[PDB]
Amino acid sequence: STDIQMTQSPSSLSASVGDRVTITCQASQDISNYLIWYQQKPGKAPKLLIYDASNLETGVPSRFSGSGSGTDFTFTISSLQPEDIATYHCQQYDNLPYTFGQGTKLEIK
Amino acid sequence: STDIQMTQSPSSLSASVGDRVTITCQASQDISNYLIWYQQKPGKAPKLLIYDASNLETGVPSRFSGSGSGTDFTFTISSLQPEDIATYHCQQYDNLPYTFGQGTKLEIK
Repeated sequence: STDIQMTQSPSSLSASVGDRVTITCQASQDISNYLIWYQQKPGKAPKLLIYDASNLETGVPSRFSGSGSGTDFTFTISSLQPEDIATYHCQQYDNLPYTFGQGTKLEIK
Repeated sequence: STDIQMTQSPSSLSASVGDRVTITCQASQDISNYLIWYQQKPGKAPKLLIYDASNLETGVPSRFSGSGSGTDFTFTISSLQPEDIATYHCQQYDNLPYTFGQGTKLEIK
């Protein structure tokens, strides 16, 4: 089996506080619902926000959400807050090696 | 929270080309061999180097190795090369949510 490639878009974006942020990831092969979205700030552990493509982890604000199943996935922050400024990554865990998208770095306009 | 906590050390280190580099990761509970080591450069997909604690992926040079089981793990670069400058993370995949160490940023000296 060839490694699963995750194509994540955009690589960077700028938006204003309150804005709706939309990030997509496409898997090169069908990974069912086995996708995680992580938030990563500089020098900190990547923090799991969503697992099983659409399930929110404990204590993660509900403005973070995921959808999709198979190959085409979408992550949304429905209102961007200052504390959400970070790089976000998708990761598939259908099959080792677990592989990541290239990341989307957010900044405030 | 019953999340598994990974304690990775050091948080940064400087070393010279050719030097041995040693990074450790402790899990808060027994995760058997379910530990991955990733290499991450700015603005790139984190790249899986070692899985099942000690197994290398394709194209990973022989200077990289991992060892350990249960709760204590070690990642070693036997002879640092320039292309090895990056932040390295451990990740347990025994149980969701998958959790990461705090990262080790490796610089030149």
